[PDB]
Amino acid sequence: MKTQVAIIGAGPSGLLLGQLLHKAGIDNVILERQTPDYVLGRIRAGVLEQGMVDLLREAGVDRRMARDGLVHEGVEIAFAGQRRRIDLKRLSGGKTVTVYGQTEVTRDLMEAREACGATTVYQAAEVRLHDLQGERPYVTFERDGERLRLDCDYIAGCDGFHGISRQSIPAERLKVFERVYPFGWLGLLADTPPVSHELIYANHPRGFALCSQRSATRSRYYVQVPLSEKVEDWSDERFWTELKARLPSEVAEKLVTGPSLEKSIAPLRSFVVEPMQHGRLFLAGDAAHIVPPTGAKGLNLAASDVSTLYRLLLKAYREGRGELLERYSAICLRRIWKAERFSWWMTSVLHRFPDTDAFSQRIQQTELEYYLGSEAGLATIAENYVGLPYEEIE
Amino acid sequence: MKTQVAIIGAGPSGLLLGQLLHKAGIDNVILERQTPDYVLGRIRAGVLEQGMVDLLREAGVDRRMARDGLVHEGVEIAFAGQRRRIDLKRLSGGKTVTVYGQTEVTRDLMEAREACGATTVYQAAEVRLHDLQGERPYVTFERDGERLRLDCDYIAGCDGFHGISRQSIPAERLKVFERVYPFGWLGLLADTPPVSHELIYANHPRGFALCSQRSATRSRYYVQVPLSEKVEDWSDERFWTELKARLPSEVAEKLVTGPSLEKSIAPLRSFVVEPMQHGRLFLAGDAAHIVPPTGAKGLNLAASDVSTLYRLLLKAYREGRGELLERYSAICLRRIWKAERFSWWMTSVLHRFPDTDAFSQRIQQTELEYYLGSEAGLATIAENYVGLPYEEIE
Ligand SMILES: Cc1cc2nc3c(=O)[nH]c(=O)nc-3n(C[C@H](O)[C@H](O)[C@H](O)COP(=O)(O)OP(=O)(O)OC[C@H]3O[C@@H](n4cnc5c(N)ncnc54)[C@H](O)[C@@H]3O)c2cc1C
Ligand SMILES: Cc1cc2nc3c(=O)[nH]c(=O)nc-3n(C[C@H](O)[C@H](O)[C@H](O)COP(=O)(O)OP(=O)(O)OC[C@H]3O[C@@H](n4cnc5c(N)ncnc54)[C@H](O)[C@@H]3O)c2cc1C
Repeated sequence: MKTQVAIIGAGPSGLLLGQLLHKAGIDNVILERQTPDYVLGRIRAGVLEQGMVDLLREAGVDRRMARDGLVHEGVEIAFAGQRRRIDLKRLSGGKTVTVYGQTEVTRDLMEAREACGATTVYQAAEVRLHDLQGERPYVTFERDGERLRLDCDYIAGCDGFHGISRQSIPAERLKVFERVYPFGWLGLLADTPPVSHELIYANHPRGFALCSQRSATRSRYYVQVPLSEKVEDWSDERFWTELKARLPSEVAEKLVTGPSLEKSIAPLRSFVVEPMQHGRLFLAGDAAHIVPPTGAKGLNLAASDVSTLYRLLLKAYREGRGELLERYSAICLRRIWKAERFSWWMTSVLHRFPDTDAFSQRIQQTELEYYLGSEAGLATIAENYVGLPYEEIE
Repeated sequence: MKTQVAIIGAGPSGLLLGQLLHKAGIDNVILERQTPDYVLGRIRAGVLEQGMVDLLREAGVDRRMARDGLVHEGVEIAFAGQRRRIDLKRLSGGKTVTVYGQTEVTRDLMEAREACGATTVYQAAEVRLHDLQGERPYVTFERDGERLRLDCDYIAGCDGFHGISRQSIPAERLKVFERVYPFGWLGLLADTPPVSHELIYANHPRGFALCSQRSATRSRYYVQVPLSEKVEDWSDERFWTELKARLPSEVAEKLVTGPSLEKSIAPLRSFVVEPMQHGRLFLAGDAAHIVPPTGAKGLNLAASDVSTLYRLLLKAYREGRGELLERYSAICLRRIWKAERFSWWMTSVLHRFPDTDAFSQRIQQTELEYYLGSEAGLATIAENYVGLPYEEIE
């Protein structure tokens, strides 16, 4: 087989890139290790930045989102028995965020891809990348036992943190920056109405808690738990009891509980690689960087990498300006580092760290008191939360 | 002897409090361990907040300052070979800071006190505090061998970090928060013209550097040095060479060097005690808290403690409202913690820490890039730098 752009991975990144590309007349093939069902089983993200919402519209896949997505103009932060609302819309100069689950976005993209008839090979086993610096790179994979070869001009690694693409770049050409946090997030999805019309991030002495949502009748809650925890040790009831213990009394009082549709523990980590490309290979999304969940930046940074890669590829194909692709990493990294700083900051002010001295606890509290009580402080959170602007290019 | 308010310490705090008090008709006696000459030999502070400038005017000791003080509308931060100016005046809504040395302020207050004829006992040896919870506390000291007793209604501990007042409060009644930094500031005072009309804080790979001033012909420079350093190991020439290596080329190029008038190493530390009072004893200034030099908050927080203590004492004496004094600590601590957070933040983004991993260095750089490039970010620095408002009281 032959194509123009080979895409490794059919998660949000790969699908969004493939859709934008297909629409502009640039053929592309997506190779995915798993089955459609497996991919669709991942809950993950719930909050989308306006930039992501616009990219979905550009890809022509925004019908269901415009109908079912919930637009939020603010978020709350609870600490020391007090709730403080950050008016995102007012403080950011009018931007908002949209709550629409990653499962839904992924479903929307998959349906859109099927209808247009673009190529997607699921269960593509043992993908290998070859001749990354040649003028003609290629991908080999196994489909039901037979090893097939796919020739292409460029390869976009949209295979997530454990993908093959980042591993295919000579380790010496890469610089890695990583921080592992001593805790994880225990999440629970339930078919119960959310306790509030807006999200509530809570810093409590017992640990972090977050009240989120997926729709008017589906909620997503999270509690900070140490890394030693096994999800089998958390019955639905133990979780609700713990959640309630971490929320302000008036919030825990009106919480509608129910059986879990899904429960899982996500460990927190920060990770960035520089550069994000090697030869004809370009990394995007979780393949190039991981941000802790706090602040909802992961899927949102993937979207900007994608927006940037798509536009550079368009220039290369439509305008014969292939030299612009050398700028990919420089452009992406500027936004990646600022979002990493934001997620890192949010995580550090909202969670309870293990070996914390009295001075640090007081500074943590004061950070909250300052940023939440100052108009300039509220504005730094707000502009960061809605998402910093995308870089123009050229 | 008998007085109304006994003040331990004749540094800025004690003198300013005594002056405000004397002027309002509240007798007070100041006891100081050292000689006037010794106190006057301490260089220290150079930057004053507007609140401090106003307090000096209220105390009627602002003639020389209004004449010789330099008003600054901005400060610069240099990092990664780029200088960025923070327009304090524009970004804070019109406030500025005033550069007038602590030595001068102290000299102005001492002269003002002498002229009014208020009591000041220098070389008051081995001061001890007694009956702090009684209705009649007293202070004993030694003057040329004889142990004398001073009776008073209240005692204000303005004796700095190593003073006797904080040590006189039963250790169990106090909560201490402290952070010691793994570096100090090597400062050099010279009769040379400053390299710039505004201060320049510089983050450089070799360590922190700061270009300050005292007048049109007197400069004050600082460089970060490890705690193992002895000032005798730093010749004037070694210092200038090191300073120049840390500044942007265009700044080091026009630097006028010269012999040191004073050289010394100040170790960095954060320290706060809660509460700041015990019975008839009230702590103010360095006796109650220490902030690292970064941000110029030390002498400025002492001024607000003083402003607060003076006004509460006025209420107690003039209005017979002695119960209001129980609010001293609560009022002071609100401002102290926010200033501590600011000094801590400045210190952490401008200095080079010893065991720093790649992720942290990049976050440090990104913190600078974000706050210095965002209007909301610049505003958080600016409003903090000029000094947060004083709490009203009652
Ligand atoms: C608890 C949680 C909450 C989050 N909340 C938010 C939020 O609200 N907002 C937000 O912005 N972000 C959030 N994120 C982050 C977001 O979910 C991720 O950044 C997003 O999944 C990245 O998409 P991706 O396509 O880059 O990678 P992935 O979603 O991981 O998909 C990569 C795909 O590549 C496939 N693949 C892997 N290896 C191979 C291979 N060898 N060959 C072929 N295919 C392969 C995988 O099977 C997978 O389907 C959250 C994440 C978590 C865990
Ligand atoms: C390098 C440096 C730079 C700084 N830069 C700035 C700046 O630009 N702006 C700013 O806001 N702050 C700055 N500070 C902080 C500022 O100098 C201090 O906060 C200030 O000195 C506090 O004054 P004070 O009167 O509370 O205490 P001190 O100045 O320490 O005076 C306390 C007095 O009490 C006396 N005393 C001590 N023990 C006894 C006793 N047992 N009996 C009687 N008397 C006693 C002492 O001799 C001393 O005279 C800086 C400090 C340093 C070290």
